Amino acid sequence: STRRILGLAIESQDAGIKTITMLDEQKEQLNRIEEGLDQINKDMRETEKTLTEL
Repeated sequence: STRRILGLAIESQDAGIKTITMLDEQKEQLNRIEEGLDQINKDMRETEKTLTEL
């Protein structure tokens, strides 16, 4: 079964790589979201302020 164990270890490594690739892809997406939030709070900051001058 060492041959099977070896085959599986090799396949598991590719799985680890896909996993890491998926998180990295998940990271950029979170980056887009977070800053995306930082864009809304901007308007939402002065918006309540513009109301004040109304």
